[PDB]
Amino acid sequence: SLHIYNWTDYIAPTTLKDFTKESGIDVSYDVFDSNETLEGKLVSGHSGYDIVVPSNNFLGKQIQAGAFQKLDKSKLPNWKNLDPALLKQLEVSDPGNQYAVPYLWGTNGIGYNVAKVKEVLGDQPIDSWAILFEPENMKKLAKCGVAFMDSGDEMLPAALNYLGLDPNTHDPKDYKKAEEVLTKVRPYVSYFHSSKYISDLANGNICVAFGYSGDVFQAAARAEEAGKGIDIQYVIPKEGANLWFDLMAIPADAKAADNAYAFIDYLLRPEVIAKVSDYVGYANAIPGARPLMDKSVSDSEEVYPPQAVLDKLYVSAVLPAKVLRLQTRTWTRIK
Repeated sequence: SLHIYNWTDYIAPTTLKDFTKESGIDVSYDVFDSNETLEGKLVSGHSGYDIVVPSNNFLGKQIQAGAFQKLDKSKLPNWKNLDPALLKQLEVSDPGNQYAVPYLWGTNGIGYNVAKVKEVLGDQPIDSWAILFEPENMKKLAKCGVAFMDSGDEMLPAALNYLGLDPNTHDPKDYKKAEEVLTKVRPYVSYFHSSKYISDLANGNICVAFGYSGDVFQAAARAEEAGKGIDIQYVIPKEGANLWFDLMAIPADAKAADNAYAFIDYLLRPEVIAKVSDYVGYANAIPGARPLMDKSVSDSEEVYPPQAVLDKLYVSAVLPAKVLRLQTRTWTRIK
């Protein structure tokens, strides 16, 4: 048996069935919708999981905390399937990539109901964080429903970047500026939640959301399958946005490590990770998977962004505890 703690909506419907059928390893699969939730479960050091899937910045802090056991790469024959350039980018969080294996990666941005936003805002381009961070826009959108993430790590750096400030800043003066932006639009935010926004966008309960790329794409697909003419779109705003990577790691106290290795090695296979990306709308770190993927996914400049776009994006830094406390206190006052 194998216990996995992963993000919501982050796997294909038959990925687990296919693995179990091929390996004879059964899976207990639990989900969370925010890094803060996972971090909560790891802080104890007894979160009895064999695989967990933190983002790059959280992974860095958890490695410093000794949350994970070092990878025995001999039990990952498929490691050589990984993009070396991407592995190098993650070494900032995991020097020598000793603890974690890239899984999926993507951006945050704005997901929105085209018709409903046009109705409240007219025929203007939806291409700025201003849509969510200016009261002039939000006071109008409020009535049709708006979702923000339940996460300081997401919202504060986004607001900072919108203001032209360093999303990874250590400066309390900057955090107070970001706080002000967020507090001013809070009355218009329907709710803070990091997964509810998918079904809400799909069925029209909300018109706009702060969202992750693939999540928004899943919502748009559900909306098409619904057959009610709902058009959901994802936008990486002109001010740029977060570029993040999710990675699988094995808790230090894991009971079934060998089973964890089998699972991860299975996911490093091009045809397996292709099916996942095809379903969830997120890029993977396996160059061999591209030729096998749906062109609708691989040829999207929002799933796989070109250099002109990647240049506007910020990667979340592994921050000192002092700044993370600042971030937390600021978010609580807002939330």
